[PDB]
Amino acid sequence: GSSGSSGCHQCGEFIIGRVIKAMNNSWHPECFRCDLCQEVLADIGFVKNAGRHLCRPCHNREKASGPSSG
Ligand SMILES: [Zn+2]
Ligand SMILES: [Zn+2]
Repeated sequence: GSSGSSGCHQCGEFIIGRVIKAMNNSWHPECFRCDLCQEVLADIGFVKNAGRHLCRPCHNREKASGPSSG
């Protein structure tokens, strides 16, 4: 049949206690980290970009539109 209801995608292990819902999936409070700084995006939150989980800080630095804008 099936094993577990909500398991982490990062590592895979089953989450017990705190389940971080993101990218339409369950993850751990330590697994779900940024893709540029690997910062826990459980409480601080995350930002979906280019199919990657980033933190306001980074995401902002990346998305940051060039300084030269006509
Ligand atoms: Zn995990
Ligand atoms: Zn980051």
